[PDB]
Amino acid sequence: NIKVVTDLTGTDVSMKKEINRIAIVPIPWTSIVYAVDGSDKKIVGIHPSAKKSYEASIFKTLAPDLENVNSSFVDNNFNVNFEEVAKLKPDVVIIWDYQPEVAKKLKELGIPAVSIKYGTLEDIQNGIRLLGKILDKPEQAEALISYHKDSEAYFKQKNASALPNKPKVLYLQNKNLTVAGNNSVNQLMITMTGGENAAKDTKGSWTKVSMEEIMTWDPDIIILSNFDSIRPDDIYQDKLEGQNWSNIKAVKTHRVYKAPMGIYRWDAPNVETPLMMKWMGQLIQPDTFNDYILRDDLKQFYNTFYHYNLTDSEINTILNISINNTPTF
Repeated sequence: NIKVVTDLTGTDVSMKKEINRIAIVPIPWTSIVYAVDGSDKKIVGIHPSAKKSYEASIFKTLAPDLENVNSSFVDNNFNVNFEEVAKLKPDVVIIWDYQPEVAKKLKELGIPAVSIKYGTLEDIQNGIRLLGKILDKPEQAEALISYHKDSEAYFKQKNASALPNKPKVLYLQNKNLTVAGNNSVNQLMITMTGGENAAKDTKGSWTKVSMEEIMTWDPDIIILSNFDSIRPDDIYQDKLEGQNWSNIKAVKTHRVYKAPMGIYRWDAPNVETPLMMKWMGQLIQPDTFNDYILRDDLKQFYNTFYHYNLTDSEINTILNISINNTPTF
């Protein structure tokens, strides 16, 4: 009746052999549990921000039943309501490595908890492997990990970061001049796909800068994040107070693009990150990344892992094809 799983902190956690009810504290991990199980059927608690994101994405179509899941058991500062979780009776709760006191209290309440980590693409893969053991879906978990590893190997072999004369790329978060800095995964993704980071010398993950700095950088390509409603026509038509984008190369050449969003936003590490890398590659170095069709790979991924066959309309929405005027996707 019992099994023991080792979590990402090296803690051995006892739980039922058959896990039927899972609660998830980390925001992106609701979509990741869904991906590993190929189903939302075992999910009984999610972060309220995970619910918010769910309502805004294709996730809502894939997993209509999550509409009625509990999202009250944890707040925005990741504080757990232990009374609520005890009522919910999950078989396991996914928590963060920095919450050992939560693990201990949950254990005292008879509720197993597994700790995961954040920051890297390896953390995603190790977390998936752990979920495979929890959910008894090791084949799907390893298929997802292999997919990520094969994608990583493909981009390492292409070695686009070694190319000369790379386009300068700015990852703009919002309407308030906040950009991806040199501690962000976004700058790593820009480098791996053969771009130069416009904000290379700006520290932090997301950092506010001046319009004057951006004018000086003069990026060739601008990617807009999904943290904010900002869209390309907001830049093209200078709708943003105190900002003049009109003389920037990316703006004059109409190379301002809204980042895609699948099951979760693609702006940080997630289960669909290899698809994001493929999108960026074809924007930044299309002559290098010319041996795949992103639309086909997206359809294949959704069919294989989610048993869902995307329509052309759904693909347009995910990849912002109309919004970005990128009809070749």
